[PDB]
Amino acid sequence: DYKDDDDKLKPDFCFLEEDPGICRGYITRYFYNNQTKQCERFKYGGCLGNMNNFETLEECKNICEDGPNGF
Repeated sequence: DYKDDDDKLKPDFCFLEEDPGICRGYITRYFYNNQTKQCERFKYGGCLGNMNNFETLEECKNICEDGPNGF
């Protein structure tokens, strides 16, 4: 229902573990890893996968890190 309000409406999917997919294509993607509360470079399968699968760190940051409030 709705989104994780309160937390300045932040994308919970960002805190979602990294998910490359099935096809071990690997494309050096990025994801917000809670392990380091930041965007970490993780491999990316393709086909399947998940949400937390950015292509650029700044992209994973703008969405996750959400520097400029929104994004």
